[PDB]
Amino acid sequence: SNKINDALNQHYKLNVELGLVYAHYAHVADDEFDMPYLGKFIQHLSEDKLGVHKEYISDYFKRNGMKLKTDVSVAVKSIPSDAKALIQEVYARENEVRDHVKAIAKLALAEDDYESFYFIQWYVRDGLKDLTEVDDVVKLFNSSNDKLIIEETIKEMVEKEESEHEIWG
Amino acid sequence: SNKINDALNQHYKLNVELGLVYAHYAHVADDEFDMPYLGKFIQHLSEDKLGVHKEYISDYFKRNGMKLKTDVSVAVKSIPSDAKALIQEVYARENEVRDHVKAIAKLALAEDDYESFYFIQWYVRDGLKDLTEVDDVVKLFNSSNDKLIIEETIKEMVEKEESEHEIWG
Amino acid sequence: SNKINDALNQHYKLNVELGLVYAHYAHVADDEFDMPYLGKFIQHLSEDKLGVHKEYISDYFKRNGMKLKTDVSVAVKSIPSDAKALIQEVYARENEVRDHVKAIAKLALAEDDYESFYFIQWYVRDGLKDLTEVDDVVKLFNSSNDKLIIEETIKEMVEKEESEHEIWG
Amino acid sequence: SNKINDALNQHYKLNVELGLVYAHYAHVADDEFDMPYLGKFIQHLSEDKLGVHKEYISDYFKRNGMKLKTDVSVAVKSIPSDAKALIQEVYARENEVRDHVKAIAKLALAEDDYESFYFIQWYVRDGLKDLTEVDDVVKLFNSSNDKLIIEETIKEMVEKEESEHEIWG
Amino acid sequence: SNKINDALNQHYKLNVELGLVYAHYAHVADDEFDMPYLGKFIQHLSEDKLGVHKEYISDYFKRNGMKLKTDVSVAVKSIPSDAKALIQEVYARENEVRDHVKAIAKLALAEDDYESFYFIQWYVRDGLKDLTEVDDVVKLFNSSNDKLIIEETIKEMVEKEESEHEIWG
Amino acid sequence: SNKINDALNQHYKLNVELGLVYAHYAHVADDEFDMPYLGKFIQHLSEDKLGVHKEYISDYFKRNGMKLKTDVSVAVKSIPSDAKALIQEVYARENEVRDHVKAIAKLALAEDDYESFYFIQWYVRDGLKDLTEVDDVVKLFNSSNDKLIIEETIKEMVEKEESEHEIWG
Ligand SMILES: [Cl-]
Ligand SMILES: [Cl-]
Ligand SMILES: [Cl-]
Ligand SMILES: [Cl-]
Ligand SMILES: [Cl-]
Ligand SMILES: [Cl-]
Ligand SMILES: [Cl-]
Ligand SMILES: [Cl-]
Ligand SMILES: [Cl-]
Ligand SMILES: [Cl-]
Ligand SMILES: [Cl-]
Ligand SMILES: [Cl-]
Ligand SMILES: [Cl-]
Ligand SMILES: [Cl-]
Ligand SMILES: [Cl-]
Ligand SMILES: [Cl-]
Ligand SMILES: [Cl-]
Ligand SMILES: [Cl-]
Ligand SMILES: [Cl-]
Ligand SMILES: [Cl-]
Ligand SMILES: [Cl-]
Ligand SMILES: [Cl-]
Ligand SMILES: [Cl-]
Ligand SMILES: [Cl-]
Ligand SMILES: [Cl-]
Ligand SMILES: [Cl-]
Ligand SMILES: [Cl-]
Ligand SMILES: [Cl-]
Ligand SMILES: [Cl-]
Ligand SMILES: [Cl-]
Ligand SMILES: [Fe+3]
Ligand SMILES: [Fe+3]
Ligand SMILES: [Fe+3]
Ligand SMILES: [Fe+3]
Ligand SMILES: [Fe+3]
Ligand SMILES: [Fe+3]
Ligand SMILES: [Fe+3]
Ligand SMILES: [Fe+3]
Ligand SMILES: [Fe+3]
Ligand SMILES: [Fe+3]
Ligand SMILES: [Fe+3]
Ligand SMILES: [Fe+3]
Ligand SMILES: [Fe+3]
Ligand SMILES: [Fe+3]
Ligand SMILES: [Fe+3]
Ligand SMILES: [Fe+3]
Ligand SMILES: [Fe+3]
Ligand SMILES: [Fe+3]
Ligand SMILES: [Fe+3]
Ligand SMILES: [Fe+3]
Ligand SMILES: [Fe+3]
Ligand SMILES: [Fe+3]
Ligand SMILES: [Fe+3]
Ligand SMILES: [Fe+3]
Ligand SMILES: [Fe+3]
Ligand SMILES: [Fe+3]
Ligand SMILES: [Fe+3]
Ligand SMILES: [Fe+3]
Ligand SMILES: [Fe+3]
Ligand SMILES: [Fe+3]
Ligand SMILES: [Fe+3]
Ligand SMILES: [Fe+3]
Ligand SMILES: [Fe+3]
Ligand SMILES: [Fe+3]
Ligand SMILES: [Fe+3]
Ligand SMILES: [Fe+3]
Ligand SMILES: [Mg+2]
Ligand SMILES: [Mg+2]
Ligand SMILES: [Mg+2]
Ligand SMILES: [Mg+2]
Ligand SMILES: [Mg+2]
Ligand SMILES: [Mg+2]
Repeated sequence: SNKINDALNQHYKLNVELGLVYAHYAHVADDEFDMPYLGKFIQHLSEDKLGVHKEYISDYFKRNGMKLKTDVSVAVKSIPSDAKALIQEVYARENEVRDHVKAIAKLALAEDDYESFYFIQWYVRDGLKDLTEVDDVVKLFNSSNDKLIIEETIKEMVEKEESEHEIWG
Repeated sequence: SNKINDALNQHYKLNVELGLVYAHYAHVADDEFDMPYLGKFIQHLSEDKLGVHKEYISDYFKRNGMKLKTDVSVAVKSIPSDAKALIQEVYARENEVRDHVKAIAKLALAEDDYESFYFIQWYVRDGLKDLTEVDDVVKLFNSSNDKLIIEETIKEMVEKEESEHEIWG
Repeated sequence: SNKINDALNQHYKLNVELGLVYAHYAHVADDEFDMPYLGKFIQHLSEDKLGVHKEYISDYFKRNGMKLKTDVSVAVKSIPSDAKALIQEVYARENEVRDHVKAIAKLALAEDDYESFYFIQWYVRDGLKDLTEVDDVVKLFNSSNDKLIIEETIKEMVEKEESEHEIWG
Repeated sequence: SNKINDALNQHYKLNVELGLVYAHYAHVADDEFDMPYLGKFIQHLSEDKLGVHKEYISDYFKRNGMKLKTDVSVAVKSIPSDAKALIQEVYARENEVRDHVKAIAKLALAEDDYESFYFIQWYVRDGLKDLTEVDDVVKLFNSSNDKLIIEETIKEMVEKEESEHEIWG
Repeated sequence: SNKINDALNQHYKLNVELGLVYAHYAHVADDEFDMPYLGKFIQHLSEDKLGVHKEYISDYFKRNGMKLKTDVSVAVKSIPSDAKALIQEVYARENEVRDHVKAIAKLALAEDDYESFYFIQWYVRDGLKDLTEVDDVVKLFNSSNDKLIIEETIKEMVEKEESEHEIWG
Repeated sequence: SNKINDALNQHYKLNVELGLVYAHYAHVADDEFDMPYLGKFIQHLSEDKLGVHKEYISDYFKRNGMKLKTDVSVAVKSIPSDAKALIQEVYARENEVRDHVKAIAKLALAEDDYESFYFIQWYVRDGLKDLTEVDDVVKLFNSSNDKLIIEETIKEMVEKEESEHEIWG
């Protein structure tokens, strides 16, 4: 499917640009908001988008004959005003990821592309996983007014040896 | 120095875009040229550019008050015709990296920015290191006409537990 | 160079007197401000100034024929009003350290004293390292109003098995 | 007792200035007299004066409400002519330490300050310990005319895993 | 830079010829002056000059396109009269090494050859290291008139598991 | 024997100059012929000539009263045209080594210098050993036209834990 090749190239592009924006947001979290642990959490998110998220698509393309396209433009011209808004912006991006992944799964079924529907199940699962982790961080800013209390809870999230849920892990 | 902040933001941008181009080149090396080990070598190069190469600058900026800028545009519209030309293109990019790094070191001395001159020594050293590794791969294509013989030599380069030279490591 | 011998004797004197002031500030942090961990952080800073910071210069002088001078006068006649101001005063001293080190590196190049320029690279690097650690402590007082929350974060900074950055470590 | 607070602040000052003079003497022992082991012995003495000797007083002050004062002036304007005289000068300083400590113990009893008399017992003991170690080094210069023979004996003193006397250790 | 290529080929030649002279001096130290440990110390110096000192330049040349030249002439026609003069001659050669290295660092900056300035920092550091070790041996001959006492001290220097100084190591 | 002293000083000179030429040839093998493993094989040969080959003679001279002479002149003005010719030139030098060693053994018997005949047996044995290793490398260039196939076989020769023949080892 050229439709599937296109939607998956779009998703590759979305994960690259997300990764670069999060790298910037990670820098701002520490450097401007004095929240280094919030920065590491977002930095880890950035390396996931620029890592397996994009690399699994290129690996898939090499298996099935689809064409990879690298066409990337992103610029960070405005920054959220504080840390809560920063992680709220992260949340909004991840929510849009779940929607685009939903379109790809729907399209693979429309095309009877059962290899692509299999492949996208990983991204269906991770769409909810990543959103859960970010939402666990959003809740902190409404559970405490002390930025060092929040930082301590993020520290444990980031340093947790993360044992993986039977379904969503 | 705003000059130094600018040159270093330029270098951050160069390492991001290099990283993305190499990720594409890595895919093409395996998928089009049937050279998976050439792909892993270039993939490792890609993750270095998108990893410590960019992250050390953002770390530096957070230490010294310089501003980070994320403004990235790159698109891979043409691909080299064969594997030799691919790694020759990689070589040319790395050679231009050494020139830009040279300008930054010269500028830091002009500015009496001895912290920036210290910081850039890492990139002066890695400029020659990375170029050496790529040149060791370029030489292979003129030492053999058998693409599987070359692949075997790249395999050992990539899988080498790389012990680091006292000066250039 | 007598210029270099003089600037380095000045720096030796600055590190001695800094060390003694920080020893006093460490005492005041616990004894007056009830922040024992802030005290240990500043005490560790004090022992670095009176330790390798001064001892590396005397070691250098013994290698190259320069004369060591011990001429030290310092008295702590006024104390900052609270803990935030205390660590802000520490910060200001460290910022002045970076400036004096910059003058020495500039002077060594002016003199073509490449041994002294090599020697001072350590102090160029540590100038930014020490300032980073102190600034990580300054930020705490504006991230929380609870002095025991701050103390807990300083406790982890001090007790961290500090793995050292590839460039600034 | 303000008398005790004063005498102990005086002793703090004496240990700081002693420490700095010994650091200079350690440098001169190696650099001028070619006796690096004599230097390490004196350097170790210097770090004891600037270490537990001063830090125990500041720790005591924080426990009992006494005020710490940092008022330090010392300059090394003349150097002994040879190594024997150097360690003889060290000896004379340590002998004066024992006298000042004796005055403090006598004063604490006069004041019925039994906490201060307890505290000073450490310094009564170390006064004789330190003097013994220095005197063991003074004797060497009258037991041999060969500076390398002396250096070898000091080397073992410094490198001895020093097991501590039941009373004076 | 052809200037840099030339100065570095000159330095390669200097290290080769130094190495061969020290090999002769090592032989004379044992065979004529009955100082086998002085011989091993000088022999170790010889193998450093003919080892990493020359090999790092050839390694550098292979990285950057500079030409290696092997043009070597040296003959040992006169021998110092005794051991003190022998190690004094060694000292004089090492002092001239520091001067030639200084010229190369100055030249690399003049040329904006920041790779060559990086490369030469190793030789700036080792220039002072090697001179320190030799000077520690020169001092022995003026600290004792007994050639076996001196030999014992050199023995420990040579057999020392040499832990390396943070700056000069 | 002055004859033996002379022939052995000649051999010392031959091993020094051979060592320096091989160091150059090792550089050229990698840098010009893209054969780094050929370079390491020749580099190892170079360090043997400048190592035990010369050092055993100086050790012998110190035992028996013979005079050591260091008189060395060598310059590499022409380089072989390709790798095969390079290792063929190495072979020719080693073959001449066997002839000079033969003259020394013959001379020691003529002189009834049975200590020198004993000493030279090592060099009689190593003369054939070294020639065998080099000849095993010469044969490769006539067994394959692929320079990377040859390099792989040299790699194993160099990395072989070389267990030593009962006679020639
Ligand atoms: Cl834009
Ligand atoms: Cl934006
Ligand atoms: Cl904030
Ligand atoms: Cl659809
Ligand atoms: Cl899955
Ligand atoms: Cl475009
Ligand atoms: Cl393109
Ligand atoms: Cl191809
Ligand atoms: Cl410039
Ligand atoms: Cl580095
Ligand atoms: Cl005053
Ligand atoms: Cl003050
Ligand atoms: Cl406070
Ligand atoms: Cl200046
Ligand atoms: Cl450093
Ligand atoms: Cl004065
Ligand atoms: Cl004085
Ligand atoms: Cl003396
Ligand atoms: Cl009294
Ligand atoms: Cl006690
Ligand atoms: Cl001559
Ligand atoms: Cl001569
Ligand atoms: Cl002698
Ligand atoms: Cl110049
Ligand atoms: Cl170094
Ligand atoms: Cl010639
Ligand atoms: Cl020739
Ligand atoms: Cl060839
Ligand atoms: Cl004969
Ligand atoms: Cl044998
Ligand atoms: Fe397609
Ligand atoms: Fe970051
Ligand atoms: Fe994760
Ligand atoms: Fe394809
Ligand atoms: Fe808000
Ligand atoms: Fe994920
Ligand atoms: Fe700026
Ligand atoms: Fe890939
Ligand atoms: Fe790498
Ligand atoms: Fe900033
Ligand atoms: Fe081609
Ligand atoms: Fe790199
Ligand atoms: Fe001076
Ligand atoms: Fe304290
Ligand atoms: Fe520290
Ligand atoms: Fe001096
Ligand atoms: Fe305040
Ligand atoms: Fe420090
Ligand atoms: Fe009081
Ligand atoms: Fe010292
Ligand atoms: Fe002690
Ligand atoms: Fe108090
Ligand atoms: Fe005297
Ligand atoms: Fe003591
Ligand atoms: Fe050249
Ligand atoms: Fe020898
Ligand atoms: Fe050494
Ligand atoms: Fe070349
Ligand atoms: Fe003499
Ligand atoms: Fe060295
Ligand atoms: Fe003879
Ligand atoms: Fe080499
Ligand atoms: Fe061998
Ligand atoms: Fe002799
Ligand atoms: Fe040929
Ligand atoms: Fe051999
Ligand atoms: Mg259907
Ligand atoms: Mg200038
Ligand atoms: Mg100048
Ligand atoms: Mg009474
Ligand atoms: Mg200039
Ligand atoms: Mg006969």
